[PDB]
Amino acid sequence: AALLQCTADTLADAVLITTAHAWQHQGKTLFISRKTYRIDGSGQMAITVDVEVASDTPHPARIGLNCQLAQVAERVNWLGLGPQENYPDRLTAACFDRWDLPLSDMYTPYVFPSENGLRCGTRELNYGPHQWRGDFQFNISRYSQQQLMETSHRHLLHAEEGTWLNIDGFHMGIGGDDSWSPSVSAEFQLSAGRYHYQLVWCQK
Amino acid sequence: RRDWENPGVTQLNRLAAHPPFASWRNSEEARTDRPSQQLRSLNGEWRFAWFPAPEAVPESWLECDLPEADTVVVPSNWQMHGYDAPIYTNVTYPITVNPPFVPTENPTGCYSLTFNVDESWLQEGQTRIIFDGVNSAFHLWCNGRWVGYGQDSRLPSEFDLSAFLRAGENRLAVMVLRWSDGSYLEDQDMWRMSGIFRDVSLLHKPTTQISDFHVATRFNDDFSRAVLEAEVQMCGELRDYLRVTVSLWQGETQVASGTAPFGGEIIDERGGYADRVTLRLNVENPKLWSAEIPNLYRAVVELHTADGTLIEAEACDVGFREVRIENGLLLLNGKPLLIRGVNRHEHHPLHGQVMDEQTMVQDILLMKQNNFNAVRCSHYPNHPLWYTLCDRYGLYVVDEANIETNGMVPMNRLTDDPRWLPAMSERVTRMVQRDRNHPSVIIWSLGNESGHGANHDALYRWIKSVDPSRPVQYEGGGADTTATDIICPMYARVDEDQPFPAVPKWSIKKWLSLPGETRPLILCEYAHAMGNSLGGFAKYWQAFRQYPRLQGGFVWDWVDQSLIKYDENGNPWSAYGGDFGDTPNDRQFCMNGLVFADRTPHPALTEAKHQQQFFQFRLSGQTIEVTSEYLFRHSDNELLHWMVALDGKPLASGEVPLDVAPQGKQLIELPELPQPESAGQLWLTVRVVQPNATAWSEAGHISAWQQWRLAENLSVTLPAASHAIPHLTTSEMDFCIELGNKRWQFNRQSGFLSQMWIGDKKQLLTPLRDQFTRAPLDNDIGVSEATRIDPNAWVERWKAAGHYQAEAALLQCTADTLADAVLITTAHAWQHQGKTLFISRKTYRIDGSGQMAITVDVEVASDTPHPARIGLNCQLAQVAERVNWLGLGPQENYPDRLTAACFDRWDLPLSDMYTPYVFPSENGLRCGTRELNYGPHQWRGDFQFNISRYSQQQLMETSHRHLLHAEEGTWLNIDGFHMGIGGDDSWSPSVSAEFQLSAGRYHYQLVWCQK
Ligand SMILES: CC(C)S[C@@H]1O[C@H](CO)[C@H](O)[C@H](O)[C@H]1O
Ligand SMILES: CC(C)S[C@@H]1O[C@H](CO)[C@H](O)[C@H](O)[C@H]1O
Ligand SMILES: [Mg+2]
Ligand SMILES: [Mg+2]
Ligand SMILES: [Mg+2]
Ligand code: NA
Ligand code: NA
Ligand code: NA
Ligand code: NA
Ligand code: NA
Ligand code: NA
Repeated sequence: AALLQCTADTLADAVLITTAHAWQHQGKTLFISRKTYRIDGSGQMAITVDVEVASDTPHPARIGLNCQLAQVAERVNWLGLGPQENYPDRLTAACFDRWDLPLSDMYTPYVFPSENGLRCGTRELNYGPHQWRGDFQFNISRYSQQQLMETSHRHLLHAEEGTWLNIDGFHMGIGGDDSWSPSVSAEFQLSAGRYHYQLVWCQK
Repeated sequence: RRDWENPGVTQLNRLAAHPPFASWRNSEEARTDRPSQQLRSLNGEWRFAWFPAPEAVPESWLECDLPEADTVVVPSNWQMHGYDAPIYTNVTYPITVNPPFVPTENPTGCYSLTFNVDESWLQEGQTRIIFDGVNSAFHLWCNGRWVGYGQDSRLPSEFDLSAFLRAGENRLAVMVLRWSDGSYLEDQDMWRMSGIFRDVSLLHKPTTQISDFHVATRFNDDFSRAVLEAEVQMCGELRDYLRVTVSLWQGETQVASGTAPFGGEIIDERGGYADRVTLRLNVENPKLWSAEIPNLYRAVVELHTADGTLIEAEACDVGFREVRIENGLLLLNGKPLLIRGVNRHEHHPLHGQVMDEQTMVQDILLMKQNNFNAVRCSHYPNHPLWYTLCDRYGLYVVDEANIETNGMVPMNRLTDDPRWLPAMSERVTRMVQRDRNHPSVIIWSLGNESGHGANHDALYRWIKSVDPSRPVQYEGGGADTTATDIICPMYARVDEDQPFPAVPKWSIKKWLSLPGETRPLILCEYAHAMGNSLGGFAKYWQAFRQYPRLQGGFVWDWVDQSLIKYDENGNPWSAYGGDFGDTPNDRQFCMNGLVFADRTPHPALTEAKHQQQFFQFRLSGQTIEVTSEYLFRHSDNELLHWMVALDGKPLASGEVPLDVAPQGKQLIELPELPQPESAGQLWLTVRVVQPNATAWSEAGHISAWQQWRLAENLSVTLPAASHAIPHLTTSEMDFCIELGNKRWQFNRQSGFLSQMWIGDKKQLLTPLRDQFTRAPLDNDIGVSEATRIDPNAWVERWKAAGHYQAEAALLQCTADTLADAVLITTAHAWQHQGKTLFISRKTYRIDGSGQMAITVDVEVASDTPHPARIGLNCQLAQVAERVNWLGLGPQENYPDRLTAACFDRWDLPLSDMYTPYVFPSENGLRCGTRELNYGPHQWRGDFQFNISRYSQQQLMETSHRHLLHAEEGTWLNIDGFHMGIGGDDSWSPSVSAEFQLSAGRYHYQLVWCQK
């Protein structure tokens, strides 16, 4: 990320932080992310994200945010598609309802490790003291995308401190018509160019 | 007798049908197709009188001109002369259904003519008169004596007047009935008119004459050899001395000829035809006819004596082509066709159903220029000249019998009834007898919308037996009956099934593979172009290209059937059903064309041209792959032009000669490119241009195009620090923002931007407000009507849900001053009867730069019908001359109808941003727009827009374009999203799901900045 702008403003009943970032590679701008974080008197933080993706870069795997939480809670509760892992082109079996599972169940132990455990069409997610609201897809677990990507076998995965949360506005299909040539269908590729999403983060 | 109320009598004393004759008495004239002194036109001024019923016609009329008659032009439709009203009804018959009777009040046209006949014509030979088209039935008298009667409004009726004429002056009397039992088989969806509407002529033939002739052409496997066979029949006295000679010419060169006395081969135990003979000519490497290269030869048939004295000659254009269905595919000269067709009715806004050469030529040229290669004579045999033009300019034709009994219950009531077979049979047989020698006719059709009856099966088999050279098709009864060689549905969808009982309309892709099915599929009608339509057109093309057995289709239809009427100011205006007092009527359903009545294009036309292109393209790095869809010709009148532009700014362009074989490819390597000196999206646009003029196109004609996005450079450079900061003034009723000479006012009671100033000049006539509806298109209304609502129609869903009546309730309106800007926040709910339909949350950020940034986030209740659009609208105080945008264009384009439009910088007069559909509706949208300029205003973002002098309200309350009146200022509709327009049909919801606004949550943002 290359910071482009970072400002803070005081509102009648809130504080407004505006940011803008660029991700580049060898001088090419791949993505631009513009956000606002509005913190009001109720303790709620409303994050608005507007992203641009260069039309000529390969459509990205996802459009979201991530962070490592200090908290390690026992359960995961959400209002969205479940209870099992589901992806945009693999979610017809999942039902929209209130789901509550132990944390470990939010991780799928594929022998060869990868991105996993996403849940789509979620409107509310609760973990420990935290609560996220909006319309997003998410995964939660003790393994970072970095570790998963670097470990060839599930038995060698190690829980990291805390919990990794990947909350996405958009996520690419997983495909599978075959596993030797690109199989994700156009309609599940993130090729819109401009994407918008919003999340509210709060406590309890 | 009341012959017009008896389907057992369709003519009295009428001569047999045959192919076009001219009775030349000079071979060279026949060869060159020059006018024949033996074929005279009687078109021109005639005498005419109108009566309410046949019983009111005075007998004196038979021998003497009625003083009260008028002199009028013939051919003509009398309704077009104001004698009575033309009637527009679609399915329901214009008369009480009570076959075979017609109303007692039956408008009767009494036509007459006094003309001269040369003595030479009567000293020898036979003089007949020919009525190419009389609607719907008539009796004929000559010199006061009764001659005969005829039915079938769309085929010539011929009568021998040899015994009735005298040298010098003679008087014809023709009593034309508007309604007859033939009207039961004439229920096509078009204006119901009457009169002597096709040519009238006199033909002189010798007593001993060529009475008929049939030309057939067969070939070897690869079409490098052919055999032309001509069967010729004679009437008159057989003499051993008679001979027939058939010669074939290519240009001025005679390539083959054969001569024989009459006397055909043995046919059965009783012998053969002594009055016939068939000549067979070999043709090596014939030049084949196709719509791509309509090569023609001339066959001349001479009847003469052995000593060589000519008796008479006939002749026709011959096109060497084979039509056959094999292994499921319709082949032409052994290659599979891809029909880029259109249905075309014979319609003229001024002249009604009378057709003229100039109009026909204009139609053919526009069709070809727009990539059509075929036409269906919906739904009757056409004026004879039509076939000659299609043979010479090159179009595949479906010739269709004049049989349509749509308004019967059930549809096949008459067609399954044997008492109706005879009337039906002549409508089929007489067509074939007349048109079987035209190369352009490649398929025969049994008629239209008359269910499926046993009569159809009989006639299907008759044609197969008499003319094996052309497939036979018929859609009635489910489009795949035993009476069709082609699955030829009307309005079947690409992917969606419509499982109607008894006559389902399956998805075309699914239809081909039904168990046991093997035929090709070509839609007889699809993409109903009524008003703002052709949404989903590209969907059909993609499928036709991917499935071999999907061989295309015929769009419905070519031209709007509107008629001219004149206002109080004598200003002509376009009229539709009901405008002539006709009732019941089908209102705007008579207007479904790609072009307006005067042949001006509707926007859908370009979508069709683009989808029907004959060259396909692919882009790989710097290589462009061009593939030809021509089956027979090389691209020998084509060059490729390419242009690279950065956000509309030209950067580079070139041309490359195209040399592609039919169905071949060519790879063109593009030049290394300079770099764009700045941020933006680079786009590549290519076009195929024909440098040379052709018989149907001008030099420089653009036949195909395509664009792609190349590199894009995202803008990351921060603008410049503005040195001014806007100021907010708060009052009880408003929030006002001032930035030097500019001001913006937000009303606190409404929650909207109510006024804007540049100096002291107010910019708005109406506040900027959200808009979620549109003035309904014809496809949104479908067959719904006030007196009979169709609750499933989109318009009725929206109406019932209150979308049109919804009122905005303000939820919130606040003002915040930022460091360098003022921030207005609002929220509104649109409710109806207690239900919240939509919620709009917005922010307006105004900074030192004078730009107003608007963000919009809308929630739409999942249970309310998906809205027509999600946008804003306002009435601007300014009226400017031009409209300039960076987006899709230049013509009107919608989400499901935008493939033809290209992304570039466009600039047009404001009036061209309005599409004048006869029945007004939302129109003129342009999509994928990043910048819009109008007067001192500039809007940037990624939206769809329309701009004009008419509000959506006016458009929806005005039923005829001529009654529209420019409002003050300019109405601007800017949409973050807009629903598709549909058009698979105009009677049931046809907007595909992917083009419906069903996301639930929508986000868009715009920046408005001015001078
Ligand atoms: C309105 C439908 C019930 S019938 C529909 O009407 C159309 C109107 O242009 C065309 O005439 C079609 O051929 C006919 O099938
Ligand atoms: C004579 C050519 C047009 S086709 C010619 O017809 C022959 C029968 O006459 C045979 O069928 C040959 O195989 C065929 O090539
Ligand atoms: Mg009759
Ligand atoms: Mg009909
Ligand atoms: Mg395109
Ligand atoms: Na891995
Ligand atoms: Na095909
Ligand atoms: Na009506
Ligand atoms: Na119609
Ligand atoms: Na060329
Ligand atoms: Na209207």
